[PDB]
Amino acid sequence: PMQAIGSRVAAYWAREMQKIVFAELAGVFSNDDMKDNKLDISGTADGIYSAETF
Amino acid sequence: AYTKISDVIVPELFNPYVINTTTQLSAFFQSGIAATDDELNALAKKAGGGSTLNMPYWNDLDGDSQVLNDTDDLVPQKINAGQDKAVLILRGNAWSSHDLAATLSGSDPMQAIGSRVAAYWAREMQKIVFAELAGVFSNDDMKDNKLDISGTADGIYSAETFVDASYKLGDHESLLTAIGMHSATMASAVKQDLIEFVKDSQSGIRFPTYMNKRVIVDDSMPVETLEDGTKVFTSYLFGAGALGYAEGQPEVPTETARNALGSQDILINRKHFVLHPRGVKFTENAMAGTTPTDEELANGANWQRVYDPKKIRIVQFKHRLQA
Repeated sequence: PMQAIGSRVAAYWAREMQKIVFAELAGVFSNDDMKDNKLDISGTADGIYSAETF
Repeated sequence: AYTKISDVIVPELFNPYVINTTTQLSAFFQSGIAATDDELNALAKKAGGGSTLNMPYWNDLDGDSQVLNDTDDLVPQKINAGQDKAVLILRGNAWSSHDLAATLSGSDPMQAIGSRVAAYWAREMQKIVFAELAGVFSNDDMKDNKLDISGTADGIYSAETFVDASYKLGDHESLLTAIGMHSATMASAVKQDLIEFVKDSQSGIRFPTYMNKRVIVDDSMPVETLEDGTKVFTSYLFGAGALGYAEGQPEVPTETARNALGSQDILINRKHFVLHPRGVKFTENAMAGTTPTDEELANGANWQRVYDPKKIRIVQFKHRLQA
């Protein structure tokens, strides 16, 4: 199981990168006044995420 | 330094690769012409500040030249109106960054940096031609026969007004290939209509298709604002097959030079090319220069056509979006 243990470590670290990057954005980009010019909040009675708001 | 066929500067073995790579990678193509004939590679050779060149029409047009019965000989012969004067333009720049970008690409960019510049001039050609047509064709009363609108309170651009605008050339058909588009429009379309995604040219992947016309996505479109929510869009329809262009050539295509009191070096290109619809004639008025004119001044006003009506070949229609 050379290729086996290799697989395992591989998928492990993949998962690492995934989580760390996503949370990395999460707790930062939005909590600020700084980026606020980059965020569309909207919601508020309509918009479905289709074809337009995109 | 490094290998750097630019910083060891072999002007040979480089420049032709650059221009060819520009032609292939760019699109359009087609749509418009690719590798125009000898004629224009000749008039593209020794020339100077124009005006431009001629640039014949196509059809010899005869079929008069009447009964040869007894006594005329024949009348040798008729030709119609003429000229079709246009512009010859000149462009160029350096490269923005240092050798930073240049070999930051890598070690031996025999093909890399070339690909770079190629794609660059691709985008260039795109912008210049697009803004050019937009600046001229629409605004005058002379072209009016090629524009449709409707575009007040009812129409969605689907399946019908496309038919009308498509057949506004009543004689000629199956001459539509390219279609110019604004993003929002094709949004409405991919919502309602069947516009599908087809790997079509071979090889390579891929790009959208409405009907077997190739479509061309573009960012820049004139967009108005009328009262009451309305927004009117342009999205030219031509796909004539074609426009035309010829190369010419400056001298010193690429020059490697550096500086001293700072740490940099600079690459430069400065190519000439000749492109325009035929099509309307370019007059000389209200323009500084020269040459070329400008972007803006190459648009704002003052062009004049002679055919008139057919074999232009372009059309536009301003349609209400999907509401």
